[PDB]
Amino acid sequence: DTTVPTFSLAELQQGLHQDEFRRCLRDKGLFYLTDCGLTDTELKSAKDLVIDFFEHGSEAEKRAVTSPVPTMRRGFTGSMCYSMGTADNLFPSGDFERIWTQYFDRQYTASRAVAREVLRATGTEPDGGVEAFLDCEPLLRFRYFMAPHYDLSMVTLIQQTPCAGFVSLQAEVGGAFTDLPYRPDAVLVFCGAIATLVTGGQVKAPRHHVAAPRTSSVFFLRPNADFTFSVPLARECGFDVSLDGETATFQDWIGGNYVNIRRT
Amino acid sequence: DTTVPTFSLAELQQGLHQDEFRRCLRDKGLFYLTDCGLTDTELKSAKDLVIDFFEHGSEAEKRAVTSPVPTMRRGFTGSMCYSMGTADNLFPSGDFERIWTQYFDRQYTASRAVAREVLRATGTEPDGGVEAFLDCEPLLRFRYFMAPHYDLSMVTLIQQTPCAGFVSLQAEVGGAFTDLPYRPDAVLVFCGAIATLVTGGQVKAPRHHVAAPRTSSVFFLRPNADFTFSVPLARECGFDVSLDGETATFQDWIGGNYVNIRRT
Amino acid sequence: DTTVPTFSLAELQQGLHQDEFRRCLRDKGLFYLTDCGLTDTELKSAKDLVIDFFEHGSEAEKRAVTSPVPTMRRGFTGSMCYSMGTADNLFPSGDFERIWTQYFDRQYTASRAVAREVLRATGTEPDGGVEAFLDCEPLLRFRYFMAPHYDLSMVTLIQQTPCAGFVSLQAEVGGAFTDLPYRPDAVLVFCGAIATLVTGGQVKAPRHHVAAPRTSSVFFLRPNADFTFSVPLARECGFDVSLDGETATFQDWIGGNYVNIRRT
Ligand SMILES: [Fe+3]
Ligand SMILES: [Fe+3]
Ligand SMILES: [Fe+3]
Repeated sequence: DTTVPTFSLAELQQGLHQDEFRRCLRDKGLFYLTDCGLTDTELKSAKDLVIDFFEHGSEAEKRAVTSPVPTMRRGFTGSMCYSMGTADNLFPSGDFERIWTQYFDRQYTASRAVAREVLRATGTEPDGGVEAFLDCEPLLRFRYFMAPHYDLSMVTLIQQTPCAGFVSLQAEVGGAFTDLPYRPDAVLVFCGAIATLVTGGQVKAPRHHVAAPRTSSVFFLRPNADFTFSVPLARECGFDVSLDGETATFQDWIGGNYVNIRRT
Repeated sequence: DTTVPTFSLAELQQGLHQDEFRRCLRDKGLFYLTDCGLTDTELKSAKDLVIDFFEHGSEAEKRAVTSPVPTMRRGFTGSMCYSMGTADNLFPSGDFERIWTQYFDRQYTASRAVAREVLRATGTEPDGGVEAFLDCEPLLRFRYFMAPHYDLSMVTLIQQTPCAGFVSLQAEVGGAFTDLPYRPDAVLVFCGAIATLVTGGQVKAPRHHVAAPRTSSVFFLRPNADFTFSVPLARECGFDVSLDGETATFQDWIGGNYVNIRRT
Repeated sequence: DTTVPTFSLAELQQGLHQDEFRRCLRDKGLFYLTDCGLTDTELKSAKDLVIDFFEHGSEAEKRAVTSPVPTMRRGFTGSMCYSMGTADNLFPSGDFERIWTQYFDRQYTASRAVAREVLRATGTEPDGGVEAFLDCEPLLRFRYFMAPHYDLSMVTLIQQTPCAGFVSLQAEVGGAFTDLPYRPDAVLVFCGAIATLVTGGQVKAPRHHVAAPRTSSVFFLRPNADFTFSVPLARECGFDVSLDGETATFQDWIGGNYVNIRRT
């Protein structure tokens, strides 16, 4: 069955559907998530004020919220992007800041909450504990409009708005690329390679791609640099590590700059 | 003379053709290798049972031998790939496992044997000794069917089967790309950048590419993470290292994940 | 005003135009530089003897000045390249060596001199001091004839010769790509990400690209591996570092091999 499933976060938190969820994580590594605090209403408000900015902000206003290095980490990047994390943000105005701080907080809360359920369903206690693992280094990227890749996050949450009905996002499921359209009521979750790693290979990190024939909100839940894991265990589930020794950190593995995606 | 030469491994091991071999290594960095234990017969048997799998394995059978992260390190990857190393392998069946373990062992033995001859012909004693250097981290990748690159291996061994007579693989030789067709009786060896490094610049790592108008078996002989070398010597033969200090490891140089190829 | 400005190095060294220069560095991160010791006359002499080599050097002569790994770090690379740094160079002849050593020295002197002025205008004292910072690991690449990128240098100096009048190089300025043609009398300076980093975000690293419808001399002023910086400060100006701890080195950040450019 190559259906992309949907889970209620609330139901998962109540201990329901645990075998289904575990099988989804192992066999597919993607699902829609409902009842997680992330509404089309709220997306709508953040989306409107950032589109207003992209459409109608002077370039002086844009330059004030442009980083001096064009990394798409914070602020505006000209298809146009707006990026945020938990600090060091660049905001065009008081109203924008209120709306986007709130939006970011809800995405971060939902992402930590579903990651907690991924860890619980797989029996996983990260080295250093669950809450230090989840208090991490997220990145939110909003785009206004691929070669297939997998994400290097723990999980990635994706909200979309639809086209005037072309479906750009596709993921591999049961060995075929499958449409992943917008859902009013739901966020799309992709498991990333860090889920695979931390859980000892119990979670798939699916390949996906964004096709050209919209907007996308992508939240990457990314571990801290000092996230530590077992090297021989990494080797058991397909990681081609060049790491001496029995344990390593995320920094050891990926290097000194975050890397969000990888191709085969 | 831009011919790609052929050497008998047995003859090399008997101390013959040493000046020719050394000049080949320095000026070309590629050659066919005969008398190394690698036969079209044996390729044929491994090739048949993996093609049978690619052709006729259910997707359930394929999923069982698919890694949760799509790294093409172990198991099946869908042009289709099957990958192996010395441990943590994923095998579709008892018969497959017997055949491919044997095939892998012969490739690993041939690769270590020609690397030993590369080191001997160049007077090279790796830090830590020859046998610890060669007891390493190989990767075998079988493909069923480029931008030019060089390999980052010590050596790479390549077996091919021919097309129904187009020649896909080409390498730079004397400043032109030259066809490298299948040879019944021989394996194709490319020297990689680690040969250049370990030998102090006595071995070329040739650029090559796979052209679109078949199958390929590619064995990468890759050093351990703790392989140690001299930084100033690396600088003398063209390595643009950013390494503080007088010595470094392969992990220091390449990072926490193996990197098998590099472009200019 | 999206003009690419021009500064006299001599005037900058006399303390003139400091507010203009600072605003250029912050808002644009590129400028032409006159009065820096870099003449079309001198370019002409180095260019003629390397073109003579590219045109009329036998392949045996080319192989003698070809590195065994094709990294484009030193010597000849076949559009054709010739590369140099402060040592370990490969020169085709006595006359070539005299001319190119001199040319390299003038480029290195000009690059250090404008970097010194970037640091002074921004109030910047690198950890370890200015002169240890500038006594670094430059790379000169001459090409005989893109996806947009930024440079990871401190500064990059670019001399060009014109086409028979197409303008290949373009950079983002005030949110549009702008032609950067040859100037007889001037060198083009791009600030790189290390300028952004060392100065605490006071310098832009502009995106740029080389368009297909000539020659280019590109000098990268690149820090030493042990160049040390503040991690939280790196985070403040857009660097998406995965670095544990309060300070880090360039090697920590970029890895064991120099990386000269980066895309978004
Ligand atoms: Fe993705
Ligand atoms: Fe290759
Ligand atoms: Fe550049």
